[PDB]
Amino acid sequence: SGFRKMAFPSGKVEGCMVQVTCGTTTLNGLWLDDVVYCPRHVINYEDLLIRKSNHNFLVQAGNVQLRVIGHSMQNCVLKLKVDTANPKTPKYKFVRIQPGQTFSVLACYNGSPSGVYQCAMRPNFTIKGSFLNGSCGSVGFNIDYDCVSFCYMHHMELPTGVHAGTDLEGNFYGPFVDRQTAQAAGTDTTITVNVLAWLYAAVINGDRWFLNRFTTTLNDFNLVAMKYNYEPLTQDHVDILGPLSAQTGIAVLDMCASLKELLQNGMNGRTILGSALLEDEFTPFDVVRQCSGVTF
Amino acid sequence: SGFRKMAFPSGKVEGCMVQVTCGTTTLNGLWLDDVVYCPRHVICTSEDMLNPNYEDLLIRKSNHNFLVQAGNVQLRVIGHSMQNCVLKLKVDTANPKTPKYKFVRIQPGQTFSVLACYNGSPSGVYQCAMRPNFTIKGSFLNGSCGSVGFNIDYDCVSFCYMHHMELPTGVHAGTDLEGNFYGPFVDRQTAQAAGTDTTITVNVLAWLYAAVINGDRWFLNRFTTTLNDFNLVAMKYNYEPLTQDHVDILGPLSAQTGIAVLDMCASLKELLQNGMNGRTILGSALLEDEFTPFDVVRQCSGVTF
Ligand SMILES: O=C(CN1C[C@@H](C(=O)Nc2cncc3ccccc23)c2cc(Cl)ccc2C1=O)NC1COC1
Ligand SMILES: [Cl-]
Repeated sequence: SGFRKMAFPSGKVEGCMVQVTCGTTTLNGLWLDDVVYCPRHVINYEDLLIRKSNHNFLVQAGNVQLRVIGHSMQNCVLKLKVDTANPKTPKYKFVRIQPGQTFSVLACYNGSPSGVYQCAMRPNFTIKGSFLNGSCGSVGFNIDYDCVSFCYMHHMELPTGVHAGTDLEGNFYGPFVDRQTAQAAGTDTTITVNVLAWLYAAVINGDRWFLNRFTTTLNDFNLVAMKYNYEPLTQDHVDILGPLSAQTGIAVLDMCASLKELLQNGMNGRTILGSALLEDEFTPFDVVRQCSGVTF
Repeated sequence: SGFRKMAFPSGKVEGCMVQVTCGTTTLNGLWLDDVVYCPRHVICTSEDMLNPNYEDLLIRKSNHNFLVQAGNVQLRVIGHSMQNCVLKLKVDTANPKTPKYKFVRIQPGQTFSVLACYNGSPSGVYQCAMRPNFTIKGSFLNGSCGSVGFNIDYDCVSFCYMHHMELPTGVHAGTDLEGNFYGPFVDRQTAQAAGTDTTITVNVLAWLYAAVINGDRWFLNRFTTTLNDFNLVAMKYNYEPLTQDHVDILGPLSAQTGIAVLDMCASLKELLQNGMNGRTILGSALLEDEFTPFDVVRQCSGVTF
């Protein structure tokens, strides 16, 4: 029993965090094999980069200074070739995630990890993280068996307190650029397939007060979802919720009628899994994984 | 900016998790130096759980009855002893991944990270608090026994909890790393229930200061309160009494924001009376009590927005 916002164990990522210094700027780097990946803003980026030499970049791994032997740029990420391969390099992949998918963040400062938390890529491509000055280069990831899938690298904070960054190939998530200019997050929406997954998790943990005898059509549900700034529910989302529907005996459109009733009426002083708001940062897979016992 | 329920990086603890098997039972163990610590109920059958005599069960065991697995390697047990509700298995190999550590017993209201494990393999990390009724609201399934709670301050891991059981309401009970339970619980399948739980007042106040630091002040008012009047009101909403120690502990946050503890206590009184009115505080519609005054100072900026 119990339902917490759970992050993946961060050990395999902690062994890759390094500190990168260029002039007066200091941020975090990801050391994988003989390459250190970090935001290019540590330094017209090609014009600034051509003026730099290898020794201008100071890389620190714990108490050891790594020697930079090369440097190149890939989109908004800087790749620093170092003399030493990381002996702690885990099995890994670089993957780009979609809005609604969740991941763990290892927040770092000066190449030292300070905390781990779980979050989701919002529909407006921002993340509601917890970052202070010096956190740039902190990374987001998932684990499949023994393989670490790196999906995010932190680059900046927007005026509303939300965060923007790139995949590990340097492509930003969202219409953002790496520079101090007028940038705002677009109007955000609720991740509908995730709220439904969390309502199934509540039923599994014995919370059924919100269930009703009714069903809805997919079109009627989406007409109500569009009114409450909820992301449209697709047939793919319904198919993905299939195993949870079979486990609890509540058809996806049956659960949509419960959510429609919660959107028009609220909770009435009641809570679901200890929350007074409808929670959208748990995917259908996170619910199955936490209510099964999958290890790494 | 931002405020999340953050756990400590779990790497130093992952390198200590092992699987302990005794007969048909399998649970998690903590391998530190040449000792593996695990719940003593690993020597029980489900039948023995009603009225177990642990000393009588333990004397019938020899070293080779305990199977310890660290990854793909089998550790050899060379000794065993009991300390309260924890079993200590002496192994022939010291853990090369042993971090700098201490065993600390925490008080209710204190927070810690939990590394949930099954078969000696870590599956997730989350942050939680020791409730006033000595239980934890964790997320644990069958096989999670022996999972541990900890804090990492500087580079030293402070082990404070080891998971032992789930109560009928779905909450969890366990011990410190010396085997002393938190709460009036026993490692018996006896009809025991968690006492009525209460809200950790000093933590809610800390979180209201964190909201002011991140630029939110809609809940403040022009009133103050006496400590006694605050406690007379808060106890009616099942809030833990606020002591002078709690007020002293909130001193640095009061100096940083310019809001006296008894003025913050007056906004809390009003929040309990009126509710939120469709508003949120740090993205929450409920008053959050699982962040200590120390956690707020650690996570939030030193400069108030
Ligand atoms: O009934 C039982 C079975 N069970 C075994 C074990 C125990 O509580 N294990 C577990 C730990 N953490 C989470 C769990 C989630 C689901 C199932 C077992 C869990 C135990 C240990 C001790 Cl020290 C005392 C009593 C018991 C005991 O009763 N417990 C719960 C109440 O609903 C299932
Ligand atoms: Cl304490």
